[PDB]
Formats: sequence, C-alpha cells, structure tokens
Amino acid sequence: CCSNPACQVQHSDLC
Repeated sequence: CCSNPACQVQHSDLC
C-alpha cells in the first residue's frame, strides 16, 4: 500500500 511503517503493518491505502 505504501512505504510506511504503519501501512506495512495494516493494509491501508492512505497514500
């Protein structure tokens, strides 16, 4: 989903 620490943990297409 993104190259973030949280994104990797939880699939969240925020970017």
